[PDB]
Amino acid sequence: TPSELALYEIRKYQRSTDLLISKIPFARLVKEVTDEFTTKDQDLRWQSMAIMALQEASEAYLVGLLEHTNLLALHAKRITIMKKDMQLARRIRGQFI
DNA sequence: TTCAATGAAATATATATTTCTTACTATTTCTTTTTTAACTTTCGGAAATCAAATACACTAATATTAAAACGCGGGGGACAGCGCGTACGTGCGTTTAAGCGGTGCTAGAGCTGTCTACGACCAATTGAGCGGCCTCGGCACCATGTGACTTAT
Repeated sequence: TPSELALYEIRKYQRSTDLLISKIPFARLVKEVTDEFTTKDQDLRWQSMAIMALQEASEAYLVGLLEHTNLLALHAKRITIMKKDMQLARRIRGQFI
């Protein structure tokens, strides 16, 4: 049954504590974003521990948002998180908006 | 009978296992020198009393009056069951880019010496505003000297 494997990997990710997004692509993403903010005279410089810090905060925020979306999904009688549910979570928590 | 084959016991040896020993390294502790906290007066300014004296928010009493509570009904909406369907999950199969380890190198972080330069603090001048006093010019009044006129010597 798909539910058995799904719940098994839910268990392993409930007691998992590793990063889930690829390090080199994430570093490139923040790299190119902060070059986008920059003037043409220079280029910024970054450090690995800063990269881990930003990624850690990013996924803290993401896990909070996703669990709130799951709670909205339970409210809406649907086990599927959908576009309107995610919109509602973003609005209600209303950070930097 | 005499000799040969076999069995039993002691012994020598091979082997595997355990323990001692030793090398290497990481951890803990002793030692010396350096920063950073610690102890001592000092003085000024903040903070703890003491006496007013004036806003200030209940607590009383009371009518109009808007607001709130009870009751019956009805039509709207929440809820539930059945049914068609699809969109997300899965099952494999490749293949793609992530992860890790070396390679260089150059832009850039970090500590130090130095000079310049803002800036806090203090001193003194200046401007501005408000009266207050001084000073000069002006009507009301009496005082005054001279000309005109008259009289008698």
